[PDB]
Amino acid sequence: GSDPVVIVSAARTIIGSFNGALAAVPVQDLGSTVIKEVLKRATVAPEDVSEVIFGHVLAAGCGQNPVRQASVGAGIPYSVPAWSCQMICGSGLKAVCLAVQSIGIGDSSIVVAGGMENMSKAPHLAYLRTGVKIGEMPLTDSILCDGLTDAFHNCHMGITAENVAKKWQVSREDQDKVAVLSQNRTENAQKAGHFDKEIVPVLVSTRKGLIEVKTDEFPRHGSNIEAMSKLKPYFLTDGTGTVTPANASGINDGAAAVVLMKKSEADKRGLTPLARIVSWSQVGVEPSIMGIGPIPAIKQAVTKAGWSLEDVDIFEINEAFAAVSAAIVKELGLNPEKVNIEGGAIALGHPLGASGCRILVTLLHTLERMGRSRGVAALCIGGGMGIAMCVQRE
Amino acid sequence: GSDPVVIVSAARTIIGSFNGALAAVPVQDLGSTVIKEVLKRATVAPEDVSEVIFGHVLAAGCGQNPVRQASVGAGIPYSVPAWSCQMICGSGLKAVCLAVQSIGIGDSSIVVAGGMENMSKAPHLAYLRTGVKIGEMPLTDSILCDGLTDAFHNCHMGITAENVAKKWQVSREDQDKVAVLSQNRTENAQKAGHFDKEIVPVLVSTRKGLIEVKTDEFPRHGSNIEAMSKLKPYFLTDGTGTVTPANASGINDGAAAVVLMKKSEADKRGLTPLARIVSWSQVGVEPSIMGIGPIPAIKQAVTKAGWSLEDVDIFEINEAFAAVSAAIVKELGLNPEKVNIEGGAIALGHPLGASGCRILVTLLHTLERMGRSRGVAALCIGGGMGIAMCVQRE
Amino acid sequence: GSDPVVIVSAARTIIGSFNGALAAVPVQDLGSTVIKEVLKRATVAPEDVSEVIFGHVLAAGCGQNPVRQASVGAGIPYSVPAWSCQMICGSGLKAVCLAVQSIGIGDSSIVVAGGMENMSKAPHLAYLRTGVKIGEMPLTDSILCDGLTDAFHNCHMGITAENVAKKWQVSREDQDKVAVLSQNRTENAQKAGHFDKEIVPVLVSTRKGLIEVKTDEFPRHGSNIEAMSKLKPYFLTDGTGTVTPANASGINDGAAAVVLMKKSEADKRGLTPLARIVSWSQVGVEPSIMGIGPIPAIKQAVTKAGWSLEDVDIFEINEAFAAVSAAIVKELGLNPEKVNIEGGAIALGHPLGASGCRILVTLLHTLERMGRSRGVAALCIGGGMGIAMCVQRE
Amino acid sequence: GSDPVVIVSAARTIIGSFNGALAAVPVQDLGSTVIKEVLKRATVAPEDVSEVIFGHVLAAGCGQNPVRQASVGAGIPYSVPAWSCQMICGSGLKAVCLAVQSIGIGDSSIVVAGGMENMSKAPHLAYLRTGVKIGEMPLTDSILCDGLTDAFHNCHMGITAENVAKKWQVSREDQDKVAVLSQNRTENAQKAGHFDKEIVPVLVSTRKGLIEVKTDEFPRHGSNIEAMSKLKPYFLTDGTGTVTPANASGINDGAAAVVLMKKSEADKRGLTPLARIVSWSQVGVEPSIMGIGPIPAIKQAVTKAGWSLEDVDIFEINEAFAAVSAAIVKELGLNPEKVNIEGGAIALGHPLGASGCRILVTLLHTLERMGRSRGVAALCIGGGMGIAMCVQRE
Ligand SMILES: CC(C)(COP(=O)(O)OP(=O)(O)OC[C@H]1O[C@@H](n2cnc3c(N)ncnc32)[C@H](O)[C@@H]1OP(=O)(O)O)[C@@H](O)C(=O)NCCC(=O)NCCS
Ligand SMILES: CC(C)(COP(=O)(O)OP(=O)(O)OC[C@H]1O[C@@H](n2cnc3c(N)ncnc32)[C@H](O)[C@@H]1OP(=O)(O)O)[C@@H](O)C(=O)NCCC(=O)NCCS
Ligand SMILES: CC(C)(COP(=O)(O)OP(=O)(O)OC[C@H]1O[C@@H](n2cnc3c(N)ncnc32)[C@H](O)[C@@H]1OP(=O)(O)O)[C@@H](O)C(=O)NCCC(=O)NCCS
Ligand SMILES: CC(C)(COP(=O)(O)OP(=O)(O)OC[C@H]1O[C@@H](n2cnc3c(N)ncnc32)[C@H](O)[C@@H]1OP(=O)(O)O)[C@@H](O)C(=O)NCCC(=O)NCCS
Repeated sequence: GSDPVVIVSAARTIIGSFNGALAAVPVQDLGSTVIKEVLKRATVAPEDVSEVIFGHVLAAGCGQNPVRQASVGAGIPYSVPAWSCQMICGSGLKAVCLAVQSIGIGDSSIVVAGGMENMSKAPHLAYLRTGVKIGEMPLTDSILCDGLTDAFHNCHMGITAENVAKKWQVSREDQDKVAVLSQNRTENAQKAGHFDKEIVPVLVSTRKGLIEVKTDEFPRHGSNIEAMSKLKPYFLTDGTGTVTPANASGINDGAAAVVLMKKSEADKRGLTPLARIVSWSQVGVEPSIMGIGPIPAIKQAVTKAGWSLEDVDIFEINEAFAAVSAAIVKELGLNPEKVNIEGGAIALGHPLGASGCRILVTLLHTLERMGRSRGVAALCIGGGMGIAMCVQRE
Repeated sequence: GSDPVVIVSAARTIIGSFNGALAAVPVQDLGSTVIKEVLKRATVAPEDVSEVIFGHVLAAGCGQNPVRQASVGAGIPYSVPAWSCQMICGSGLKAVCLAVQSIGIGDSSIVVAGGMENMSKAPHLAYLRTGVKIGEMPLTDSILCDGLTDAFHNCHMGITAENVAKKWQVSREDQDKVAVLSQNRTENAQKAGHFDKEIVPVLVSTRKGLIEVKTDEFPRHGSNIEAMSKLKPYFLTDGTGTVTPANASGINDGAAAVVLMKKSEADKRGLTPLARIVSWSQVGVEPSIMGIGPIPAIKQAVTKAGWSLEDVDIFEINEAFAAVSAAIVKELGLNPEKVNIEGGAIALGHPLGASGCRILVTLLHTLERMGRSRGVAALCIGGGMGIAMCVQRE
Repeated sequence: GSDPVVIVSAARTIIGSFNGALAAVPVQDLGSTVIKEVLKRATVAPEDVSEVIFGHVLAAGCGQNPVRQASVGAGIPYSVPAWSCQMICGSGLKAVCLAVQSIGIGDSSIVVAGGMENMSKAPHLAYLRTGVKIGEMPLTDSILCDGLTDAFHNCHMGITAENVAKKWQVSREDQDKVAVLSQNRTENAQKAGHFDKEIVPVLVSTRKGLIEVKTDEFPRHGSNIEAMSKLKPYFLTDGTGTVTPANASGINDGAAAVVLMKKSEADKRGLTPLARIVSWSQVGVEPSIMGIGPIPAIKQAVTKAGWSLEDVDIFEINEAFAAVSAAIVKELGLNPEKVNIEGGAIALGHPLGASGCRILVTLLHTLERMGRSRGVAALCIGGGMGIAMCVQRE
Repeated sequence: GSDPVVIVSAARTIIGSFNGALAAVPVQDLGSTVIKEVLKRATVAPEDVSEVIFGHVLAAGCGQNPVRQASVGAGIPYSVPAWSCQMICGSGLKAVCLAVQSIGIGDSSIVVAGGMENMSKAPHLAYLRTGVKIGEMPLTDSILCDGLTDAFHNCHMGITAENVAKKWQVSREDQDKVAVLSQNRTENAQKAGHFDKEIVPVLVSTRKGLIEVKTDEFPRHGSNIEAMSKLKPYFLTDGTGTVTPANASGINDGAAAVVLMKKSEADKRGLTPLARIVSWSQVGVEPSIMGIGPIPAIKQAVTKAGWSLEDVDIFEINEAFAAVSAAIVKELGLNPEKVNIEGGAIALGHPLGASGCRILVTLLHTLERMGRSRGVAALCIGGGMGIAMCVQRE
């Protein structure tokens, strides 16, 4: 307001498949890759960064404060504080919102915010300190334990998606249609080169030598409803299920970042931003239907912006599950041709801590490419939250 | 400033010994205990909380977003967002600073901030997804991997303490003197009932039934230099070492929380706060000497407050290691009778994510009890950071 | 027959409680202790041993061929072959029977046979070579998996004991009476010094220095039916159960050995044996009632010896469970004052691979002490086998 | 002698590659496959078996007495005892020798002996009962710990092979020549159908349905010295090494069995045996050079038979390593055209507990096919043993 926070640069790694192209890359190196790149793009020297704030969910085995490792590994000096936030799938967007606060209140001048996740490298967990006299002990999967199981109902996120499918009357067929659309949109965007600008290559050391990875790995080209219709429901297997691996997001690896500063600071520095941040919201809802978090979050953020829903040109609403995506669109009455137009996480994947920033990166570049003005990024969050941000092209 | 953020209530659990009195209590239940209690103390209804922000470091195996579990378990409704921050040992104080920002900028009205850690429940970690054809695989200790090993130099925090002992010329004898002083101060504070007000009991289900735990477990009463002088250095064993288990903080379990709002909101509600928050700082330093983080952090925060160091009545500077505590005091020229006067983490323990809020809780209650005005809380942070806050009794 | 196999010396370690006095002693060192000792007792030089044959059940993590480690560690030269047999609880007696065959057929002149088990050191097991994409994996307890669970019915040995209790009509009260009797007999034998001769001390390296362990650890002195009557059934918990920890054998650590040669060789060497081996048997029965294996085994061995059951002066029948012990006695019509007169495994413990030789050692020394002539040793075996041996004092 | 023990039938599974074609088949099912088949081949009813004796080394996680599981799973009644022997790589031949003793002394009439191993299914091991306060714990590979590491020198079997290569002056080039010869011989034998008779197919349940596996998986067709010459030494990496994966046996899965009875019993039953057993030996040597065990074992067995080495038509000497094979041949002065003429374990693989019987099976069928008379089977054994058997075609 008058001197709003603006986003000057925005980049992401490709999103790797589970146990795929980025699996050997430590999360902090994904982070360093995007941090160094957005600073390069913005022509901001690393010593001028006030702080680094990253979302990161599955941090077991990553060492002490992996965000600080990422910062230093990007060339940011030890003098610059760096820290993480966790708000499950909202984390990478929450990082951006935190930067908005720190800049807006006058504590920070330039913030690199983002998110990062290497789910392939998430470990299994054993509790060994008591010592089991006699009997089996579990090696628990941290992805399931800490990432994907609701704490209140002890059910997978996909069961919450089934809850939303039932309550919002999103059929199996509806879900597969949304999934095929997401796949086809991503394939089209890829062929057209729409992600070239946002992607920064990742260097991977291989037996055959160092290679660059610069194409998203998760999309299933030639996706079709006939093939999707044949799959069995994965999460709910009692004959009433609807969610399958083809209409759900994946488990994936990736990172994304943005450079933020006040408009006045961008002006001082001769930088034209991608967009100004208009508003943001965080909300709470019931855990059993966490997927609908974006409904109140978007409504609140749009209201705070002084907008109507019709004023929004482009939405990125994270595609946790087709059932959930469809419910949000249906309830809000959104035009599908304005929502996830480059495809979403069904096709692209969902590295938990990264996605909230990844979708913002894609949004900003879509607004830019299409010469549209107003955008919204929003995500649901396990345990019953939502987060949303309104941006306007500058 | 004019309408500053104020702290209305401040409470903590006891600090449990490693594999001790709180070992069976999930971290989120420690969190719920303090959250519910500070709201009770402040006479603030849980539905009036804007958000909950907690520090938490070792989150493996704790389930989806343990801070949200803690919030809901305290009686805060699902409508209230709850999330975590990680900045290693600074996390619990960072949570408070984040609340200052959210309130100060106008996003939140009332925040419950704090920190929590159950180190006893930290798991061991195994990477199982590739699958080892042939050979040994480690079960890595998450406390060592993620909590206590510097990422840049692959050394324990205690080696960084040895680095500081050498550079700031803090002898073995100096360190044991500081440690005995800390022990004796805590024992005196305990006997005098100085922690009664701040402590909230924890309920623990036992075979013999439910019991309340309301005394700190870690202090070693009757500590003396003769006994401490006999121990061997633990971290550096080549004959030049100085840090032992008796002059280092412990591995421990606990939680702490505070209720924050604007002065105007406290006034509206007829609440007299414990203190107003004057300033805070976060800084970066070299990882090899991370222990000295508080030197620049305190200097910056005190300067921001418009104070001189002599104006500060009481300091809580987390006692990660006696070597580090002594170095900070020596460099800054502080009066030991103004620093950690109820004892510190050598005696009381150091649950990573909780300590930054725990020391603030103890500080506020010391200012209150002694009728003193100005306080500073500060911590070092692994990877080379410092964080500090200035408060003034209201 | 004419030139029978004879046993010249017989010794055992104490039996350690689970995670108790012998828990830090590798199984092969228990073996070495008894092997070296029976050779000393027999005045047979280690280079004169033909081969070493030991029972051993739970060999995971013990290294390559632990019996060879035990042999060499006892001072037997590398020129002497050493190997193991596994027949679950029968293993230590089977080793002796194998020695009878090798000597009797003329392949070996002098054999050290025995059994050994360190159950405390049995590891947990994880299958890691495929690599689990996503999901929990068990750390399986090798004692349960490989030692104590029937392969055919996937039930604990204690469920087979319940099967026998039901079919042979051995009540809870009957079982506790047998258990108290076993405890009291062992306590009496201990007080009277009856085990002094057979026991060889084990050296254990301790922080406080090296100590000798020379008392059995498992007995519960002052055992009584009032206390036993209060315990709940452990294995079968649906209200029809009868087997509890107080009327079942333990999980334990120990080793035992014997030196065998032909009578003519003992005569040549001027050695008076403890006894001659008269006969032995191995049999199969239904796995669900494996505990009754000794009924056919004893009958067959006694028949092979040309004896009647009344001719047998002393029986050692391993006390896997009181239910099983009682069933054998009842079916065969044995005099309880001739069966397990020094107590049995309820009081003394049951290191799987050792027990078959341990009971033989105790039998031989009881015959000797009491100046009685004919003895039988017998055990049940998981999966439905029995093994028995008839001996006669020489 | 006069009424010798004879072998009536002899069969084996294919040998599967590590984590290959048999990896999903429990070891006991491999055992059942061969046991049922040799009884079928011999036209001996399962109820007429006296006992079953199998070699088996890596038994962790296989359940209670896997040999009894194999026996029952083959259709042998519960009345028939079944048990295992362990003498590392000698185990499967030791089982046969034990059967010779039991039959020869008159205890058993018909024995099914053999060996079995599923190395793919060998677990990793963790010691969890004490409980590690703080620090890493290993998941130890049972194959390395229990199978392949010498207990006396803490070195791999391949280091013992390097010891033998040095002492017996077997160069890298010598070793690769032996390895190529083994590969080529096996490839020739395969093409010619020489293993068709001995192999019994294994049924494997697959997603695509049940399939039969009937070809050995490990051979490397088209093996050549140019390719082998390029590989680096695997075990000894200081520049003096010679043993590589191409001149060493593999880690593998398989089982083998034989049916034994007296000649008089075969005559009674109208069965023509494959061969009579003439003699056998077991010996001990130094662990550092365990590979040379067969030298004294073969010499002793041949002497016991009343033979000269020139009288032996065909040798199977297990190819643990080319270095070791070559040393034995060189020292004994054997004709290579009489040794391992169908190839050996370099090409075929080495399932530890199975190999001692597997080579006997192959030997018997080679004698039969070629119409030759006298054979020797021999193996080295970790920890410094050797075992050998002389057979003569009947
Ligand atoms: C569902 C999940 C476990 C993946 O399961 P998986 O068994 O590895 O799934 P795969 O990728 O192997 O796919 C399974 C099948 O679906 C098929 N499939 C997936 N996408 C398809 C597509 N677009 N078209 C056709 N078939 C497809 C695969 O080909 C495979 O078929 P197959 O069995 O014949 O080989 C994982 O993606 C998941 O948990 N997603 C949700 C993550 C989550 O909850 N995030 C938080 C959101 S709040
Ligand atoms: C050092 C550490 C590993 C504990 O080690 P430990 O071996 O469990 O230490 P213990 O509590 O068993 O104490 C070890 C010995 O010191 C003795 N000791 C400890 N405190 C003592 C005291 N005040 N007076 C006398 N002796 C004391 C104990 O009695 C014990 O003696 P013992 O060997 O005779 O039994 C752990 O406390 C630690 O790592 N602390 C640092 C945590 C950290 O780095 N936090 C982050 C900071 S940046
Ligand atoms: C049963 C078993 C699991 C031990 O269980 P556990 O829970 O460790 O048993 P404990 O030794 O702790 O004893 C449990 C209780 O019984 C009590 N108890 C045991 N022996 C007793 C005795 N003689 N008098 C009174 N109480 C006794 C203990 O005091 C303990 O009481 P508590 O709960 O108040 O502390 C184990 O001994 C076992 O599995 N045995 C069978 C082994 C086997 O099957 N071998 C193969 C045979 S075929
Ligand atoms: C050596 C051992 C660890 C296998 O190691 P590994 O790394 O899995 O070996 P691989 O089968 O992957 O072969 C390694 C390389 O050798 C090559 N190689 C193996 N056999 C070859 C052949 N006949 N011709 C050409 N190359 C060959 C493989 O192609 C592979 O080449 P690559 O690196 O380019 O892919 C294992 O076989 C072993 O330990 N053997 C000994 C077992 C033992 O000691 N038994 C007890 C005896 S006392």
